[PDB]
Amino acid sequence: DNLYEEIQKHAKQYEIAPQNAMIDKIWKATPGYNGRQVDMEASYNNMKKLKKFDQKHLEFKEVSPSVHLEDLSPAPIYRGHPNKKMVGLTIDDAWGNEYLPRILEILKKHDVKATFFLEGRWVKENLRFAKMIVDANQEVGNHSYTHPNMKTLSSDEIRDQLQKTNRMIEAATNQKVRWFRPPSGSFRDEVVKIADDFQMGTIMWTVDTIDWKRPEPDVLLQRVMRKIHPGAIVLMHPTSSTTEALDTMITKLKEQGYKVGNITELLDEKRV
Repeated sequence: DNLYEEIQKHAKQYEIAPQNAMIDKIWKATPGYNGRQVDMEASYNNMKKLKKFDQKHLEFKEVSPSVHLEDLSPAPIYRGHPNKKMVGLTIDDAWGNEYLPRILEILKKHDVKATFFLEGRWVKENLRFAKMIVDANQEVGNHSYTHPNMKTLSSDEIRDQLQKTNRMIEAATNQKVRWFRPPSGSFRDEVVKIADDFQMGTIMWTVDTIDWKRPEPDVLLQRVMRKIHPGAIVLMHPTSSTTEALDTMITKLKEQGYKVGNITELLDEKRV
């Protein structure tokens, strides 16, 4: 059997079916994830010179799922797909400007993006720091205007909180707001549905650093590595604990085999 036949014989072993988006009973709205099939031409070209089959040199064509995140009814997203070897980094930003430049340097050093959920009043009062985030090519989301408990707010107040914040973000950053996150994780269905009326998904998380309690950096780091999993969304703030731990955290996440990125990248159906 020549090399081409050897690659053919291994094709089904490396095939993966696409996985559909769905609303999990516990984790709620979950994106789909592409499958893959062996690309015969690219794989052969990768193994031609050494004349031997090596699964590390396989290349693939991707296969899209049939049900997508945007097909689902309005529902919060806690996680990326549980088979996608990627973690999403998120930072809720309404204070702590003194750590923002260093956090952006750490992200640049690792060539990773994070989603910064911005409070509307913070943006209004700190336009130059909001621009600093987007000039670093980071993406921004909506974290309400004044950080209320949105579960107990009237429908009117929810709508006003979301709309005021989008108007403020879009003027400071010139980017479209795709993602909203409720302050303190407090919400009800009406919050998710109103956010959907503004073309925003609602983004919760699966791993909370609890960095606002000022944990020792190695305690924060060990908490994250213990709880992390494929598709995890990590919640941080601009704090000394996060700033002192973030560099090693990203290194250790990559050493574990995880891609690291922002929410848009995490929820993408493309394979890692």
